[PDB]
Amino acid sequence: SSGLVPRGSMESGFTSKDTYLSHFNPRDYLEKYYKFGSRHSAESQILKHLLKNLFKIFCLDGVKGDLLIDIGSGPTIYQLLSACESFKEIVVTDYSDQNLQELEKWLKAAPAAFDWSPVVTYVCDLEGNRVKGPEKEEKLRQAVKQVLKCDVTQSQPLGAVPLPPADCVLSTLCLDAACPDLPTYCRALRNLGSLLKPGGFLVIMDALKSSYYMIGEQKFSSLPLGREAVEAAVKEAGYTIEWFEVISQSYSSTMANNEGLFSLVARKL
Ligand SMILES: Cc1nn(C[C@](C)(O)C(=O)N2CCN(c3cccc4cnccc34)CC2)cc1-c1ccccc1
Repeated sequence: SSGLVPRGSMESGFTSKDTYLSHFNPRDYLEKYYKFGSRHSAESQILKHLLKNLFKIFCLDGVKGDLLIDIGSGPTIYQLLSACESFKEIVVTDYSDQNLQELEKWLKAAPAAFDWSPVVTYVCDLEGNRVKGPEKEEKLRQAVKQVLKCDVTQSQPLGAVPLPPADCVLSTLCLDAACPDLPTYCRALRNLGSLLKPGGFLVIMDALKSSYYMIGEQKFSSLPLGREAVEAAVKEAGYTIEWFEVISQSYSSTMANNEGLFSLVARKL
């Protein structure tokens, strides 16, 4: 559709999930959003905000437990660096098979995997320089017990895979790209609840008011949600919000039309 409309959206109005299998490149996305050609870019500022928020949630607040399931990880691992200090076991999941290939290369420490070292050092500094980068990466690698296929739009997001009830379900920068509408968004929060213990933690971080995002020239849909619609959907899905933060920092105009980002910690009712 020549960029007139997002990829895989001509017929339905929103990028169909199989576009994440046929027309999606994790390496290109990683280079664009997590490897920086210049300092103090909007992408770098957003990543530092996410990292300080994850550090605050997992290391300063009471978000601790046995199992954490990361839903819609993408090809990234920055969102698990601080979580590995408070959770014994981490299960990482994604819809995209090429994202899963990217995570398994990182898990094996394959030379062809994306290099997360500068981000790891950054988290080590936040945490008090208790350890250096390599010791921090090895701890996270040992904490990641399973790499699974997921689909937030299904009532059993992880299929037949058996798992104990989780203490936390984390989802960063996934739901705006996976849910075509507010009813799907609410159903997806309910589907995630099925993986969670009663009183378990739900941690969500995503963009606000974004109808699309770019990976170079490739455009993908995003559910344009404001902060009120996110709170109403989280409350309707069966959770009580403990804290909710909105930041005005947005991605570069050539990468997305978001109007900030939100972070929330909720508990299953
Ligand atoms: C930055 C940024 N990074 N990303 C994450 C990214 C590249 O979209 C991704 O790899 N994802 C999430 C979607 N995901 C999925 C897609 C279809 C269905 C899924 C069913 N279950 C689970 C996951 C599903 C597959 C992994 C989004 C932004 C961003 C978003 C809005 C505005 C501005 C920036």
